[PDB]
Amino acid sequence: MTYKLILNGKTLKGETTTEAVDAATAEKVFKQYANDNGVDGEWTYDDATKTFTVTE
Repeated sequence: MTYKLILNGKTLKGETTTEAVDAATAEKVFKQYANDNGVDGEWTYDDATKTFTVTE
């Protein structure tokens, strides 16, 4: 299943997607990706659109 991430950091902004079997797996890879790119914010997840968001 395709999941999306909306990045609204101070420095990195945009959207990316990933394929994952479920939501906890997609949250795992999105968190590592955010952390590798120095983004550190509040997170939300909406299962009706399969979209994560991180805001700094």
